[PDB]
Amino acid sequence: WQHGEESMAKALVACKIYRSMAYEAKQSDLVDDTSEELKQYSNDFGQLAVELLEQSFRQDETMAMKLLTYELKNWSNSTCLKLAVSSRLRP
Amino acid sequence: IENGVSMHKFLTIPRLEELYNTKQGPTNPMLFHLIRDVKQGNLPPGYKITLIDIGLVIEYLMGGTYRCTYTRKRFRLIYNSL
Amino acid sequence: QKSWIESTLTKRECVYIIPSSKDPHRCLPGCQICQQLVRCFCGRLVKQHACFTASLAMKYSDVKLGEHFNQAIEEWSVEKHTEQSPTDAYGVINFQGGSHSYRAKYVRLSYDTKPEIILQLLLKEWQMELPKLVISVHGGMQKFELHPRIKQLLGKGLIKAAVTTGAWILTGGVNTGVAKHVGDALKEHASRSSRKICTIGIAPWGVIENRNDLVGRDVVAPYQTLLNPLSKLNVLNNLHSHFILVDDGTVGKYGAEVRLRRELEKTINQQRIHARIGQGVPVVALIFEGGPNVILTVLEYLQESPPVPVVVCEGTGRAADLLAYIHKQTEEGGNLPDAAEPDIISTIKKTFNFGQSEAVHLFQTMMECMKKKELITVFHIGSEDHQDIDVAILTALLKGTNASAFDQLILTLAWDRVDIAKNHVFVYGQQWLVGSLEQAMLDALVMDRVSFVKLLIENGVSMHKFLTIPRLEELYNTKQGPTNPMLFHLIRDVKQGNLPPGYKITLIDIGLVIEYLMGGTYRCTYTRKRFRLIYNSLETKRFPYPLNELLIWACLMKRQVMARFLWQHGEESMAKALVACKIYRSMAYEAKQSDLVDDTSEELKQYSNDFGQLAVELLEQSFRQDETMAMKLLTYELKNWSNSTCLKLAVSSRLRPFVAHTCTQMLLSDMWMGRLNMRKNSWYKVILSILVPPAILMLEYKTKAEMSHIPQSQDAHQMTMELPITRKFYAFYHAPIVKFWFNTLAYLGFLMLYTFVVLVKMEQLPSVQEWIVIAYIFTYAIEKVREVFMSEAGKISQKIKVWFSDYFNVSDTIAIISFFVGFGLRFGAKWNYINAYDNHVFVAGRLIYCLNIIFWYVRLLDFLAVNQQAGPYVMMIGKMVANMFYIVVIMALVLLSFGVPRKAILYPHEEPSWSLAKDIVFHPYWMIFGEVYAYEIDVCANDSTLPTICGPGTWLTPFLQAVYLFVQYIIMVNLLIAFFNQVYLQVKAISNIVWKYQRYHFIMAYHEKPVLPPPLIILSHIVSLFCCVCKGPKLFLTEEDQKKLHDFEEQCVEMYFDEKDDKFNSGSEERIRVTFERVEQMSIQIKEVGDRVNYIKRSLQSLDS
Amino acid sequence: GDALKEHASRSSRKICTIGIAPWGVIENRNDLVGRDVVAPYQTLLNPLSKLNVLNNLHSHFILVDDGTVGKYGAEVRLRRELEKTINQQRIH
Ligand SMILES: CCCCCCCC/C=C/CCCCCCCC(=O)O[C@@H](COC(=O)CCCCCCCCCCCCCCC)COP(=O)([O-])OCC[N+](C)(C)C
Ligand SMILES: CCCCCCCC/C=C/CCCCCCCC(=O)O[C@@H](COC(=O)CCCCCCCCCCCCCCC)COP(=O)([O-])OCC[N+](C)(C)C
Ligand SMILES: CCCCCCCC/C=C/CCCCCCCC(=O)O[C@@H](COC(=O)CCCCCCCCCCCCCCC)COP(=O)([O-])OCC[N+](C)(C)C
Ligand SMILES: CCCCCCCC/C=C\CCCCCCCC(=O)O[C@@H](COC(=O)CCCCCCCCCCCCCCC)COP(=O)([O-])OCC[N+](C)(C)C
Ligand SMILES: CCCCCCCC/C=C\CCCCCCCC(=O)O[C@@H](COC(=O)CCCCCCCCCCCCCCC)COP(=O)([O-])OCC[N+](C)(C)C
Ligand SMILES: CCCCCCCC/C=C\CCCCCCCC(=O)O[C@@H](COC(=O)CCCCCCCCCCCCCCC)COP(=O)([O-])OCC[N+](C)(C)C
Ligand SMILES: CCCCCCCC/C=C\CCCCCCCC(=O)O[C@@H](COC(=O)CCCCCCCCCCCCCCC)COP(=O)([O-])OCC[N+](C)(C)C
Ligand SMILES: CCCCCCCC/C=C\CCCCCCCC(=O)O[C@@H](COC(=O)CCCCCCCCCCCCCCC)COP(=O)([O-])OCC[N+](C)(C)C
Ligand SMILES: CCCCCCCC/C=C\CCCCCCCC(=O)O[C@@H](COC(=O)CCCCCCCCCCCCCCC)COP(=O)([O-])OCC[N+](C)(C)C
Ligand SMILES: C[C@@H]1CC[C@@]2(OC1)O[C@H]1C[C@H]3[C@@H]4CC=C5C[C@@H](OCCC(CO)CO)CC[C@]5(C)[C@H]4CC[C@]3(C)[C@H]1[C@@H]2C
Ligand SMILES: C[C@@H]1CC[C@@]2(OC1)O[C@H]1C[C@H]3[C@@H]4CC=C5C[C@@H](OCCC(CO)CO)CC[C@]5(C)[C@H]4CC[C@]3(C)[C@H]1[C@@H]2C
Ligand SMILES: CC(C)CCC[C@@H](C)[C@H]1CC[C@H]2[C@@H]3CC=C4C[C@@H](O)CC[C@]4(C)[C@H]3CC[C@]12C
Repeated sequence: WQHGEESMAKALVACKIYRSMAYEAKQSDLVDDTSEELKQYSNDFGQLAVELLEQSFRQDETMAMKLLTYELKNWSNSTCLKLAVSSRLRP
Repeated sequence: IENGVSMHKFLTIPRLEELYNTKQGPTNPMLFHLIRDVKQGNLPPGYKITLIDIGLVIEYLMGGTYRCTYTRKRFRLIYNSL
Repeated sequence: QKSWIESTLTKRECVYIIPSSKDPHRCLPGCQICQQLVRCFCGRLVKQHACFTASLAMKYSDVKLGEHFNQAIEEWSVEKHTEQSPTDAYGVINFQGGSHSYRAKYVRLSYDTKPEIILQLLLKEWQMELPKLVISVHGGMQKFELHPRIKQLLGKGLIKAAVTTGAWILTGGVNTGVAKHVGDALKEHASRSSRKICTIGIAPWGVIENRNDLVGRDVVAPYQTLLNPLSKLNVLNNLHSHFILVDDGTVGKYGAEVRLRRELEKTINQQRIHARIGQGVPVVALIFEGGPNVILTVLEYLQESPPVPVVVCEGTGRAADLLAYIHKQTEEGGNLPDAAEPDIISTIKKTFNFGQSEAVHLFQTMMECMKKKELITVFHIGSEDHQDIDVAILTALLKGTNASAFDQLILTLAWDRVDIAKNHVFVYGQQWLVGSLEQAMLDALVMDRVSFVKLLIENGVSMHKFLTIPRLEELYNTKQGPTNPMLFHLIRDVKQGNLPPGYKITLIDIGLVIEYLMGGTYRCTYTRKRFRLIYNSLETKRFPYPLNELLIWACLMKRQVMARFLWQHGEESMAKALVACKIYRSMAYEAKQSDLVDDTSEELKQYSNDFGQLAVELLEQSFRQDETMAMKLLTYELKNWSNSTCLKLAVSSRLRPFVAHTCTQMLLSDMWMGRLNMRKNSWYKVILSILVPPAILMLEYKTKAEMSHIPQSQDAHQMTMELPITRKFYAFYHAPIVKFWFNTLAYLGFLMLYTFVVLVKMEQLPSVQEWIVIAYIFTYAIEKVREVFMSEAGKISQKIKVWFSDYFNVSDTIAIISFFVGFGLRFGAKWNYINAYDNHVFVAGRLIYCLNIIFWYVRLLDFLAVNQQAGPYVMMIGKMVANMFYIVVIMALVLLSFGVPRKAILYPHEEPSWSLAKDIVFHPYWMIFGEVYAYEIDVCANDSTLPTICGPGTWLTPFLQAVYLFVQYIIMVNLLIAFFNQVYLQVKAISNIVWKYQRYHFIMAYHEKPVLPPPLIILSHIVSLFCCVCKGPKLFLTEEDQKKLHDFEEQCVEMYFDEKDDKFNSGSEERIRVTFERVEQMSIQIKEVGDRVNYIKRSLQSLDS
Repeated sequence: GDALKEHASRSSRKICTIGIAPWGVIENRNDLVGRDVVAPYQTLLNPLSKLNVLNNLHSHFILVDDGTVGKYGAEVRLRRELEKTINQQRIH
C-alpha cells in the first residue's frame, strides 16, 4: 500500500474487501473461520485513510474536499467517499 | 524493490495468475469458497484460477454495482488471446 | 504550447557527420564496417544520429564528400554544425527505491543558455524559492569512499547547514563522486522528514545512461534506477531533487557545465537576500576527495569575482585532505618549510601518478591557491574544530570579504542563526558604529526573529532611545514578514470603510482600532490631543514607556512569540497581560463576526487565554506575599492604559480565574461591607439596624487603616479624612450590604402588598395599598432608566444592548410596561355600579395585574442568586428551561399522536370548533402528570362516567392510551429528567466559579445605587438631579504608599519569573529524556575511551616488542 | 558578578553583593547624577570607556566621591573600615 499512488483509495477498498470477507465468514459459517482477524485488518486500513484525510485537510481544506469527490478510474469510476460509505467507515 | 526490481515490467498475466493460485505459503481457505459461489457453486476438481473469476469475486465483495477491470471487455479478450 | 521550457529554452542536435577514429578493419568489404563503427567528433554514429538531416548520410555516405580533405574534416564546432530545435525532455523522474519514490525533476539545455532564464526556470518555472545559501560542491568525480565517523559527522553538518539557511546544494548530479555521498547523507539523516534540503545536480545530457528514456514531453520519467555497472556513463543519484542537464550537443564529452554551473552561481550571488536585507546571496564552496582539477577550481574562487570562500574538509580523501597539509605546515602568508617542495612533490607522486615536473607545477599552483589563507577553511574534523562542517561553512562566509560586523550580523539574522551571531559577530573587541544595532533591530522585529531581538537587547540596545515615531510607524506598516490580514480590515471600519488605494498607516488610525478592540470608553494615548498634534508637527519622539507600545504591535499583528517575549520586559506586567487578553479576544470575535476571507480565530482565542493565565499567576504570587498589597494592585489607576484598572480590564475579557481568585473575593467582600466589620457583626444585626436605626450606633465600624486597600468614593474618602454620630449613619446607609437588605425588605413588603391587592377585591378607586404598589413600580422604573443612561459604555445603542442582555431586565421591562397597561385600564375605565366585573375594560386591567405579579415573584430568584448555596440552583433552572426545547417538541408530538385519534374515534359528529383544539391537548397533557382519567377510558363499561360517547371504535381508545402513557409517562418524562440530571451535574461542576465572577457586577451595582429604596428613591433622584443641573470608586494612595506599591509590584513581578524556570528545569519525564540525551555522550565516549583502550594495549606490548 | 548570573543565585534568593567604587571614574557618572531616579545606566560595553562599566549584577554601589576624578584608591581604607565596623557588631 505504501508504494504506488492512489493511497487513500486503496485503503478504503481494502477496508471494504476485508469487511465483506469478515461478514461472509460469519455468514458462510463453514469449516472457514478467522473473521475478527479480518475485522481488524479492515479497521487498520480504515484508520490509514482517515489519517491521510487529516493530513491532506490541514494543508488545504479546499483541495481535500476535491479529493473526496474525483472519479478514480482504476476503481470502477467510484469515489473515495462513496467507498468509505460502503464500509460504513464513520471516522 | 530497492535493488533493481521494478513491479512495472514484472507483473505479467501468467505470472500474477500464478501468484494467485498457489497453496505454497500462507494460504486462504476463504477465496476458494468465494470462487465457488461466483462459479455457480461448481468446481472442476482441478480448476486452475483465472484472473477473470477473481474479478467476479471483487464485484461480489465490493458490492453494489462495482465493475472490476478484470471482467471488462478488452481485458477479457486479450486474456484469452495471450 | 504553454511550455515555456519548449518555447524559450532549447536543445542541440548534431546536424553534420565527421568520422572519428575511422580505422577500417574486420569484414573485408569496406561499407559494412564503414557502417558498423564510424563515430563522429559529436560522439555518435552516423546511423545513431539520423536526425532528419543526418539520415541523408546513412543512405549515401557521411555528410560530406568522400576523402574530403583532412584539412577540412577536423572543423566541427557546435557553433558551426548544431541546430537548436526545442527540447524533448521536460518531464519528472520517479526514482524507485525504498518505501517512498524520491521524485525529482529535470530539463535539457545548452551550455550557453542565458544565466537569467536558467534562473527563470529554477524560481519561476520550478517554483523553487530563492535561497539564502548555496553549497557549491566540488569534490571527487569518481566513486570515492569514506569511513564511518566522517560519514556521519560531515553528513550532519553539511545537511544541517542547508536546513538552517534553506540552502541550495549544487553538485554534478552523478553518483560517481560527491553526488553519491551528498545524496546519501540526506537519505539516512531523514532530511526529508517534514522538510526539504533543496538539492540540484548540473550534469550533461549525453552521458546519463537511459537518457533516451527521459526523452519525451512532460511525463513521469521512468528512470529505472538500474545499478548495472556496465553503464559507466552514470546512474543519476536518486536523492537530488532537480537535474539540469546541459544538452551542449555532444555525447561522451565532458565539461559542458563547468562555466554554466558557475555562472548560475554567479547570478545566484547577484540577487537580494530578502529585501529588508540588502546583500547578495553568499556562496560557499566545498571540496571532497577530489582531483587535480578540483584543487584547480579553488584558484578559480580565491582570485575571482566577489571572493568565494572554500571549505576543504579534513580527512575525506586525496584533494580535500592534502589542501589541509599545505594549509597547516605553511604560514598565514603561505610560507613553506624550505624542504616542502623537496618532500611534498613525493606526496603528489605518492597520491597521484601526476608526475614530477607536473607535480612541481601542482604544488606551485596549489601555493598560488594558498597565497591567501584568510579565506579558506580547513574543517579539522579530527580534533573537532567547528564541531560540524556547518559552523565552519557559515563562519567562512562572515570572514574574508572585508565585511563589517553589521554586514556580518545582518546575514546571520537572515539565516535564523543566533548561535553564529552571539559566538562570532558578538565577539570580544568589536566596533558597532552608531545605529547598526538600531538598524538590525528594525530588521529583527519586522522579520519576527525574537532570538536576535533578545540578543540585541542584551548587547547594547535600549528600546528607550529606539522607538521613534517614523520608525514604529514603519514597523506597523510592513507586509515584510509575518503579516496580519485582520488589522487592514480593522483599519477599514474605523476609517469609514474607505481606503485610499495606497493608504500609509498612521499611529493615529491605530489608536481608533484599539479603542474599538478594548471597547467601552477606552482612550488610547495615540488619539489624545497632545500626541495628535506633535505627530503632525514632527528629540521628544522617544515614547516614555516603549515596551508598552510594542506589546500592542505584536498582538495586533498576531506575533505571539514576540508579544510574550516583550511582555517579560518593562513594567506593568499584570496590566499588559489583561489588555492583550482583551485585544486578542476581540479580534477572535471579529473574525467569527466579520466572517470574510480572514480566518484564524481559535488561534487568537488561545493567545488571549495564554496571557490571561499569566495575569492570574502573577496575582497568586503577589497575593502569597502580602494579601493587602495585592488588593491595592487590583485597584490603582494605571495612567498608561486610559486610567483604567487591572480588575476592570479582566472583567472586560470575562477572565474568570482572575475575578474568582481569592484576592478579588476578599476585596469584593470588603467593598460589600463598606465601613462595617461584619466578621464581628452579623447580617441579622444589619436587618435589625435598618428597622431600628439606633442600633446603627451600636455596630462595630472600621478605621482608615483597615479601609486603605478599598477603592472609595470622593466622599467616603473625604468624610473619613477630616468617629462622630453623623459619620456613623453615613457609613451604614452607604454600604452595599445595607442597600441590598434595604431594597430587599422593601421589595418583600412590595410583594406582600401587591399580593394583598390582587387577592382582595377592587373597588372603583385604588386603595392605599395599590397606590403604594404603583409608586414602587413607577420609581423602580425610573431607577432602571438611570442605570442604563448611567451605564459604563458610552454609545447609547450599546448601553442598551448590554442591559437587555440579562434575563431579569427583560422581564422587568415587560413587568413594568404590562403594569401600566393594566393601571390605564383599571383606572381609565367607566365604573358600572351594578357590578364591577361587567365592565370588560376594568376586568382586563385586573387580570393583567394578577399575571403581572408572576414577574415579581420570579425577580426574587435574582436576590437568591446572590447566595453561594442558592444561586447554583437558579442557574440550573434557566439552563433546564432554555435547552429542553427539542424533548418537549417530541412530547407535544406524542401528545397529538394520541389526542387526535382519541377525539376522532370518540367524537365523530363534530363540526369545526375551537373546542377541537382544546380537546386534543387537554386530557393528554394531564396524563403526563399521572392522571389517567380512570372512569373515562372504557366508555362502554358499566362504571363509565361517559356512557353516551359509546359507539363504534371506542374500544380502541384503551389500547391507544396504554401505548401513550408508556411512551409519555415512562419514556419521555424520564428522558427529560435524564437531561435535567446532566444539567445539574454540569452546573455544579462550574457553579462556584460563575457565582464568584457574578459577585463583581452585583457588588458594583450596589456601590452605585442610591441609599433610598424604590418608593423613597425619588428623593435621591431629585437631589441627585438638581445637583447636576445646578453644579466612581478610586483607590486613593498617598505618594508615600503609591511608591511602595510599585515596589511591591516589581518584587512580586520578579519573584514570579525566577520561579517558573526553576520548577520547569526539574520536571518529571523531562528529567528522564534529559537522561536519554545523556545516554549518547556516554555511549559515544565509552566508545571514545573504549576505542583507545585497544589503542593503549597494543602500545604496551609494542613498547615491549 | 558573572558567577551569580549563570548559577541562578537570584532564583527565589539573593546573594547580597556590594561594590565600593569611586565616583569620578565610572563612565556615565553624569547620567547617575540627579535626585532619586530610575538611574538609566546605559550598559554600553563601549571599550572606549576604560574608566569602567559598573558590573550589572552587583546589587549595591557605594561610590566614594572623595573629590577627585581619574584618581584611584579612595576606598582602600573606607572599604576596610566598613569591614572593620562589620566585624564589630553582634551576630544574632
Ligand atoms: C430603557 C428603559 C428600561 C426600563 C423600562 C421602563 C419603561 C416602562 C414603560 C412603560 C410604558 C407604559 C405604557 C402605558 C400605556 C397605557 C395604555 C393603555 O391601556 O391606556 C389606557 C388608558 O390610557 C390613558 O392615557 C389613561 C390612563 C392614565 C395614564 C396611565 C398610563 C401611563 C403611565 C406610564 C408610566 C410609565 C412608566 C415608566 C416611567 C419611567 C387606554 O384605555 P382606556 O382609556 O382605559 O380605555 C377607555 C375605554 N372606555 C372609555 C370604555 C372606558
Ligand atoms: C412552550 C410549551 C409548549 C408549546 C407552546 C404551545 C402550546 C400549544 C397550546 C395550545 C392551547 C390549546 C388551544 C386553546 C384554544 C381553544 C380553547 C377554546 O377556545 O375553547 C375551550 C376553552 O378553553 C379554555 O378555557 C382554555 C383551555 C386551554 C388548555 C391549555 C392547557 C392544556 C395543556 C396545553 C399545553 C400543551 C403543551 C405540550 C407540551 C408537552 C372550550 O371550547 P369553547 O368553544 O370555548 O367552548 C365553550 C363552551 N364551554 C364554556 C362549555 C366550554
Ligand atoms: C393478556 C390478557 C388477554 C388475553 C390474551 C388473548 C387475547 C384475548 C382477545 C381476544 C379477541 C377477542 C375479544 C373480542 C371479541 C368481541 C367481544 C367484545 O365485546 O368486544 C368489544 C370490543 O373489542 C372488540 O370489538 C375487539 C377487541 C380485540 C382486542 C384484542 C387484541 C389482541 C390482544 C392480544 C392477543 C393475544 C396474544 C398476543 C400477546 C403478545 C366490543 O365493544 P365494546 O368494547 O364492548 O364497546 C363498543 C360498543 N358496544 C358496547 C356497543 C359494543
Ligand atoms: C412601596 C413598598 C415598600 C415597602 C412597604 C411600605 C409600606 C409599609 C407600611 C404600611 C403598609 C400599609 C399601608 C397603609 C394601609 C392603610 C389602609 C387604608 O386603606 O386605610 C387605613 C389607614 O390608612 C392611613 O392611615 C393612610 C396612610 C397614608 C399613606 C402612608 C404611606 C407610608 C408608606 C410610604 C412608602 C415608604 C416606606 C418604606 C420605605 C422602604 C385604615 O385601614 P383599613 O382601610 O381598615 O385597612 C385596610 C384593609 N382594606 C383594604 C380591606 C380596607
Ligand atoms: C401581564 C402578563 C402578560 C404578558 C405575558 C408575557 C409572557 C412572558 C414572555 C416572555 C418571558 C419573559 C422574559 C423574556 C424571555 C427571556 C429572553 C432571553 O432569553 O434573554 C436572554 C437571551 O436572549 C436571547 O437569546 C434573545 C432571543 C430570545 C431567545 C428565544 C426565547 C425567548 C423568546 C420568547 C419565547 C416565549 C414567548 C414569549 C414572548 C412573546 C438574555 O439573558 P441572559 O442572562 O444573557 O441569558 C441568555 C443566554 N443564552 C443566550 C446563551 C441562552
Ligand atoms: C407594548 C404595548 C402593548 C399594549 C399597548 C396598549 C394597548 C391598548 C389596549 C386597549 C385599549 C382599548 C380601550 C377600549 C377600546 C374600546 C372597547 C371598550 O371600551 O370596551 C370593550 C373592551 O374590550 C377589550 O377587549 C378590552 C381589553 C383590551 C386589552 C387587551 C390586552 C392588551 C395588552 C396586552 C399586554 C401587553 C404587554 C406588553 C409588554 C411588553 C368591551 O368592554 P365594555 O365596553 O365593558 O363591554 C361592552 C359590551 N357589553 C354591553 C356586552 C358589556
Ligand atoms: C416575609 C418572608 C420573607 C422571608 C422569606 C423566608 C423564607 C426563607 C428565606 C430566605 C433565606 C435567605 C436569607 C438569609 C441569607 C443570609 C446569608 C446569605 O445568603 O447571604 C447572601 C446574601 O443574602 C441573600 O442572597 C439572601 C436573599 C434574600 C432575599 C430572599 C428572597 C427569597 C425568599 C422570599 C420568600 C419566598 C418563599 C416563600 C416563603 C414566604 C450572600 O451575600 P454576601 O454578601 O456573601 O453575604 C454576606 C457575606 N458572607 C456570606 C460572604 C459572609
Ligand atoms: C403561573 C405559572 C407558574 C409560574 C412558574 C414559575 C416561574 C418560572 C420559573 C423560572 C424562570 C426562569 C429562571 C431564570 C434563571 C436565570 C437564567 C439565566 O440567567 O439565563 C439562562 C437562560 O434563561 C432562560 O432560558 C429563561 C427561561 C425562559 C422563560 C421561562 C418560562 C417558564 C415556563 C416554561 C416551561 C413550560 C413548558 C410547558 C408548558 C405547557 C441561561 O441558560 P443557558 O443559555 O443554558 O446558560 C447560559 C448562562 N448565562 C446565565 C450566563 C447566560
Ligand atoms: C374478533 C377479534 C379477532 C382477534 C383479535 C386480533 C385481531 C385484531 C383485529 C381486529 C380486532 C377485532 C375487531 C372487531 C370489532 C368488533 C366490534 C365492532 O363491530 O365494533 C364496531 C365496528 O368496529 C370496526 O369496524 C373495527 C374495524 C377494524 C379497525 C382496524 C383495526 C386495526 C388493528 C391494527 C393491528 C395492530 C396491532 C398492534 C400492533 C403491535 C361496531 O360495533 P359496536 O362496537 O357495537 O359499535 C356500535 C354499533 N352500532 C353502530 C350498530 C350501534
Ligand atoms: C401586606 C400588608 C400587611 C399589613 C396590612 O396591609 C397589607 O394588612 C392589612 C389587613 C388589614 C385588616 C384586614 C381586616 C380587618 C378586619 C376588620 O374587622 C372585621 C370585623 C370584626 C368584627 O368584630 C371581626 O374580625 C377590621 C380591620 C382589619 C383588622 C384590617 C386592619 C388593617 C390591616 C391589618 C392591613 C395592614 C395595613
Ligand atoms: C403539524 C401540526 C399538526 C396538527 C396541528 O398543528 C400542526 O394542525 C393544526 C390545524 C388546526 C385546525 C385548523 C382549523 C380549524 C378550524 C377551526 O374552526 C373555526 C371555529 C368556529 C367555531 O364554531 C368558527 O365559528 C377550529 C379549529 C381547527 C379545527 C384547528 C384545530 C387545531 C389544528 C388541528 C392544529 C394542530 C395542533
Ligand atoms: C395565551 C394567553 C392568552 C393565556 C395565558 C398564557 C400563559 C401561558 C402566560 C400568562 C402569564 C405568563 C407568565 C408571566 C410571567 C412569567 C415570568 C417570566 O420570568 C417567565 C415566564 C412567566 C412564568 C410567564 C409564563 C407564561 C404565562 C403563564
